Amino acid sequence: EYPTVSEIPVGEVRLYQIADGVWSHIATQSFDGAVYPSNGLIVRDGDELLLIDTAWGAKNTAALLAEIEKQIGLPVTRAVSTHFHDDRVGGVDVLRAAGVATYASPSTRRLAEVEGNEIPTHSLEGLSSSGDAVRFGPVELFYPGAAHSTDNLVVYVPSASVLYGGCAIYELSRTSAGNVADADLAEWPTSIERIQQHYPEAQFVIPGHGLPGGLDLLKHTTNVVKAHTNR
Ligand SMILES: CCn1c(S)nnc1-c1nn(C)c(C)c1Cl
Ligand SMILES: [Zn+2]
Ligand SMILES: [Zn+2]
Ligand SMILES: [Zn+2]
Repeated sequence: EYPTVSEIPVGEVRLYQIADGVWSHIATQSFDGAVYPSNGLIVRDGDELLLIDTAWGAKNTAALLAEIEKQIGLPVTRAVSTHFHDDRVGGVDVLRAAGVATYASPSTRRLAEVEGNEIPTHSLEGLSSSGDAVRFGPVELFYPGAAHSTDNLVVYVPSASVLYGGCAIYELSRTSAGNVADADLAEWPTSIERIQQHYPEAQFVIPGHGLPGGLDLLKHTTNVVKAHTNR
């Protein structure tokens, strides 16, 4: 029942309820003539919503807000971007204009600025060292170390046992490495093991792109990254 590129028309977003008060959002974008799906997270925060990641661009992100407004009807007050690339921060301006408080680590904000990307407004302290965790309302934010990017965060929802791995975790269908331009291939397995050690109770694991699974996605990702490293 998870949405695929198949049932997502250009510029639209689908929502998927994972657990009580936790959804993913799914959008699509084209590059080099192929079409890629992309996930973020929505976490209910009392009578407000916490958003994890944009929907990969201004158009998609305005569609995301409109779909949330339609289907959940609680205000998005805060968003966290889990790394600096455009599939995670593209649309920050749209969120900012809609009165959403946008957040990221100083690591991410720095890299976004270097990249000439949109820059989340607010800074998340206490995540600069590998293994650092901070609470952010109904989630914990964890910096497991460099992996897909040097700044990548993961997000755990303790009430629902949902681990959102973002782009540091691969879906099972991906059996070769994706975009690694800014990756730390050397540290990526170590970083995944920190995630394993910190959230061994996770029941649902959501990759940045494609299908949810369980903690098997961590070892899966390790296998893929190691195979790439040894090319
Ligand atoms: C969506 C995959 N991706 C991730 S993960 N980080 N960066 C990307 C990315 N690759 N390309 C071609 C674009 C436009 C983006 Cl964003
Ligand atoms: Zn990326
Ligand atoms: Zn603010
Ligand atoms: Zn991504």
